[PDB]
Amino acid sequence: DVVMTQTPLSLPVSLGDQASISCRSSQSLVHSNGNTYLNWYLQKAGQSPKLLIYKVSNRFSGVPDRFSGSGSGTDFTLKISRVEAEDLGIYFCSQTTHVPPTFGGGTKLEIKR
Repeated sequence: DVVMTQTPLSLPVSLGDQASISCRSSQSLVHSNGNTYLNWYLQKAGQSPKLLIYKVSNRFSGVPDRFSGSGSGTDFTLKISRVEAEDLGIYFCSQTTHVPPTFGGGTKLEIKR
């Protein structure tokens, strides 16, 4: 199946810095029609699932411009302008190109000390 290199594992940043979660793939997640299939995820302690981007960069209806997704067909990253206190938590990503869909991710965004 298609592999996905998830990185980094941890992201000790400061409240105000920038972010860049990486989510690579073995092959291009581009379909014959030219459509891409990859989404991002974010979770806290025990709240409902959160979605920032569902299509490479396409943000969800409610996601501030602070969050941006981009990269090549074999590279996807979650960049954040200013990592605030709400951005903290756990991040993940997934693809909807192959079946079963391959899931991955786990970047721990915790503030340094």
